[PDB]
Amino acid sequence: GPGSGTMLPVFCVVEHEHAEFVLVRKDMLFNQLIEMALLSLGYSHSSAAQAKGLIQVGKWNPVPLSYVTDAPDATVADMLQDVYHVVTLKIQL
Amino acid sequence: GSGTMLPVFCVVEHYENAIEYDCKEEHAEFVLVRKDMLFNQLIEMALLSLGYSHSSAAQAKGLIQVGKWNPVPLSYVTDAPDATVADMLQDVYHVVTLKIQLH
Amino acid sequence: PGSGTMLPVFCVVEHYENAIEYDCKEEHAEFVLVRKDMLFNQLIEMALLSLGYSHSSAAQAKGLIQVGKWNPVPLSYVTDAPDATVADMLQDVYHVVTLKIQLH
Amino acid sequence: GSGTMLPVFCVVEHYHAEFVLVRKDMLFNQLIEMALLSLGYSHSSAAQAKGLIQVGKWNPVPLSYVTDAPDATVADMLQDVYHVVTLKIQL
Repeated sequence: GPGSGTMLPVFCVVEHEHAEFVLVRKDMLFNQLIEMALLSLGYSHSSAAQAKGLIQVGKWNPVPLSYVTDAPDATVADMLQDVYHVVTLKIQL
Repeated sequence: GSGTMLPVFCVVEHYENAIEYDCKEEHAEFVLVRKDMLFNQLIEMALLSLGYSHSSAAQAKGLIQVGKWNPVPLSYVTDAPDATVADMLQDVYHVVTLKIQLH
Repeated sequence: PGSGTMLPVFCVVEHYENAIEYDCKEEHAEFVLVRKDMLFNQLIEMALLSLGYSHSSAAQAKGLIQVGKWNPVPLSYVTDAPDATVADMLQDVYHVVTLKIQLH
Repeated sequence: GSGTMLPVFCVVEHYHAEFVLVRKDMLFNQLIEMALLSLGYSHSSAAQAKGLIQVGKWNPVPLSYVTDAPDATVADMLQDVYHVVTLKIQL
């Protein structure tokens, strides 16, 4: 079933607008998701590190990624395997 | 069309007192709710549909959960008092769990 | 429960509204809850019954199943397992499938 | 706007499936060729190529079962279901 591979698609909207799917490694830490998405788009290490990111399910209010889970070791797969197709990552440089 | 109803997966937790011990019971089931019902009344509608007394809702807490994310209060989902069930749940009903605790 | 005993199935029921004046091809779309452990080959009839249709029309109806916007296909194409349940076949996909039912 | 790409969970069968991004507005009848190129196969490989698409736990069905509309796009057919289907490509 989809997602059983190594990557998950995450829809990203980057403003500073540009909206686009990015493939992210499932086994990487969820708390690094914003940085990883931006690095995939060619943003510098320092630009990726300083961005503001909110995650949105469907039409719900976007929230900080820290609202999603308290576990420092949560992976992208842990949090997104079941919901990647309805989430939007809203990133502000 | 797309119908008048949307499915919502609900888990109702309530304590049942035996004699020498208590049980934290969990009853999980899908409920159909009207798309046009106000979202902030989801807890009341769910309980009614699951067969709970009207009075149980006035002693209930509820959190809504997407996938395996931390559950959050309904008020965290939207600031709009007039948001409907369809507004908030049409695109995500299959990944949400409504977790209700009866006191 | 843990997973519940019911599963939602989205149905679109087509029927001609008996009018002496003219033919109206009505489509009624609605979700219905059915037992997870019901046999998949019972789904059309039981979906109709659970939606409130009479036994007569639930018995003579013809069904197709549609993934997203794909061409609908007969239910026979879903599985060759004679004892497959509704849960077996639809647990993972009920939110993208439409049961297209044509009444007699 | 809504992105130009769509993820498709693809595998070329032999004897692991992975997501590939493909252009949404491209014809559905070009999907196999697009997926093949993204997976490291040549234009030539697409010539004889056939696809089976698997929905959840269902029997896989030939890609041809999906639509009889020559102008259907990848988005038309896959936007709503790319998270529950696997494209299996047969060379």
